[PDB]
Amino acid sequence: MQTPHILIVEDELVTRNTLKSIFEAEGYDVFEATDGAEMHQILSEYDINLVIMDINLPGKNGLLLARELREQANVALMFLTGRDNEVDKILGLEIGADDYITKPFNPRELTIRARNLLSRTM
Amino acid sequence: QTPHILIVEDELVTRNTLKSIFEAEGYDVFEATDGAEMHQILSEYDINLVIMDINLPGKNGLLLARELREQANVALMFLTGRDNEVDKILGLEIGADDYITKPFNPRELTIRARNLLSRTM
Ligand code: BF4
Ligand code: BEF
Ligand code: BEF
Ligand code: BEF
Ligand SMILES: [Mg+2]
Ligand SMILES: [Mg+2]
Repeated sequence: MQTPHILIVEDELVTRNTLKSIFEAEGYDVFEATDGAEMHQILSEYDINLVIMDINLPGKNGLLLARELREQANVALMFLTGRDNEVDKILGLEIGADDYITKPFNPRELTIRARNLLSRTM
Repeated sequence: QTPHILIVEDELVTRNTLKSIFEAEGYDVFEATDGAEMHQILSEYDINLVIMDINLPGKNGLLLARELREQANVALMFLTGRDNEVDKILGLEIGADDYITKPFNPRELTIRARNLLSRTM
C-alpha cells in the first residue's frame, strides 16, 4: 500500500548511486545523506521507513549516529558497512540495528532483508 | 510476558547448546526435532520465536518454514550449517526474519533474537 522511503547514510558517491538504483529497482523512494547532519535533517523533514547506515563517515561514525537515532525513534535500521569484524557487528546489533550487512554484499540479500524488515515495521 | 522460543534442531549437542544459550537469556525453551513435533508445540503453546535448522529428519526446514509462513507471521530465524548463498537467499525469501550460519557467535544470536522479539512481541 504505502510507498517505502529509504534513507541511505553513505559517504561514497559510487556506493550511494549503486544503493539508490538497487532500491529504486524495488519501487522505493530513496533519500540520501552523506553524514549525520544531513541524516538528521532528512529524518526531521520526510517520512522514512528504513535507514541504511554506513559506519565510516565524515563527522560522527555510523554506530554513534545509530545510538542517537535509537534514543528518538524505533525506525527500521540496517548497517551496510565495510567494517567486517565481529566487534562492530555485535555493537551495531547491540545498539539496536535490526540487521548488519557487510560490503561487499549480495544485492538480493540486501533487498530481501529490507523487504522482510519493512513488512514487519510498516 | 517471558519469551517462548521453539528450537527445531535434530543434532542434540547443538540443540542442548541452544537451549542453554537461550535459558541464560531467561527465556522458556521448547524443543522439536521435526515438523510433526513443531506443529504440536505450536498448537499447544504460545511461541514467540522459532529457530529453524534446515537438515532435519523428514521435511527440511526451508519447507517447514514455508508451510509455517502460510499459517503464521511468528518471528523466525534459520540457524543452520547450510552456509551457502542459495539457501541463505531462499530462507530469507521464504520469509525468515534472519538467517544465521553455524558455527555461530552466541552473542550475535541472542542479540538478534532480542531485537526481533522487541519488534514482534
Ligand atoms: F510494500 Be512492502 F515493502 F511492504 F512489501
Ligand atoms: F564506510 Be562504511 F562503514 F563502509
Ligand atoms: F542441520 Be542444520 F541445517 F544445521
Ligand atoms: F514478515 Be511477515 F510479516 F511474516
Ligand atoms: Mg563510509
Ligand atoms: Mg540438522
